[PDB]
Amino acid sequence: GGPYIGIVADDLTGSGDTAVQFVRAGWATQLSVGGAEQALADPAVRQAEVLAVTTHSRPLAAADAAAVVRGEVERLRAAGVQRLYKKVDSTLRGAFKAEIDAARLAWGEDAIAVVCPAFPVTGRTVRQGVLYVGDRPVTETSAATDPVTPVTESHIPTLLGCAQLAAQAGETPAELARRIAAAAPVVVVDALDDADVQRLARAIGVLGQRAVPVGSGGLAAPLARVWAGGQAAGPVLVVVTSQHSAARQQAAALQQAGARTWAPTLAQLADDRNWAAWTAEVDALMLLAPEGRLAGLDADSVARRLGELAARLVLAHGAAGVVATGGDGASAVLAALQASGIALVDEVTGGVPLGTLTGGQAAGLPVVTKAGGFGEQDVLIRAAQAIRERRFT
Ligand SMILES: [Cl-]
Repeated sequence: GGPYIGIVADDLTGSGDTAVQFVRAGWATQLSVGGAEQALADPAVRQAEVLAVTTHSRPLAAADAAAVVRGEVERLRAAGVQRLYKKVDSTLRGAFKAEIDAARLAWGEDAIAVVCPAFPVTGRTVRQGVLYVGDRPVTETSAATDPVTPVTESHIPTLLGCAQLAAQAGETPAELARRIAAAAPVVVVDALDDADVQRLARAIGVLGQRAVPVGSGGLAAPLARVWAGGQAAGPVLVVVTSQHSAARQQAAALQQAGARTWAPTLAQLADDRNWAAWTAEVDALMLLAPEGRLAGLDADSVARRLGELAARLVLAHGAAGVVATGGDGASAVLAALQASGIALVDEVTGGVPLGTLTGGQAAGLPVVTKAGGFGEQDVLIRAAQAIRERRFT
């Protein structure tokens, strides 16, 4: 409750663009067309999870720019904000170093400014610490002669007087996080693509409150998602009843990715002792249907049964959400939880909707449903991640 994330942007366009990315990840987000004071006095900030402000400081001189930035960062911290994102130009225009030092110092003594202004979908990347626009350093482009605030140094570590890192080939977020901490208090991190940006955002998540990302629009949605994921509780439960090959391939992929999987035979599925032993034994869990029907029962007995067990697990142990494919499975899971329907929120991808259960014993639980034959191989992985990386209120 109350403001959790503060976004400080140096111009109006950037503030609005970054803020909508948080809205799109489920965060209740408030935007000031000026500074934060106005916003924080209002009792409507009790409501808001994310507060975005503009310092209108991009064309200002260093000491004036620094001044406005330190004052807003103080107000946000005073107000209970626990994550800070500083939104800058992808192409470095502004009192870049001045604002970064002022922000980091105001945030905390142990604060780390993690600087990566990449925005890959618009062609900005960070390469051995250099801000590239397409295939050239930014100082070889029009911005070296921006009428208002030219750019005169492309190598961000030189600009800031700091260290520089790049994720290694197969590096994990946790491994990357260790190296950023070692490079405190200010470090530039490379990124060529969204995958690189997401890895960095995850590392930043691992580092928690002390980690102050400094980025452009490229870092916005990844941070919205990672910080939302930190609020997910319990495993995502995935129930796969389809015998469509697409679903079996999708299940195989989710298992490959580390989901703990119950894959019983027809005989085991009808044996409550087998269920009991698996549940005792056990960020995703998967129940995988065998082909056919349970001995002595219904043509729909396998899905009905998986639905009932999934519901038992959600109520007894808890879950961050449920993903069900295909339609047979989704119907069985909702029926077992006595859900009337799904209040829609958004989607994983078109045809794979995300909502919350309405009615019944698990009202509010995030749910994703999908037809058995639908989607690419990674779609259940993506579905589970979608649940985790959305803020629900
Ligand atoms: Cl199905």
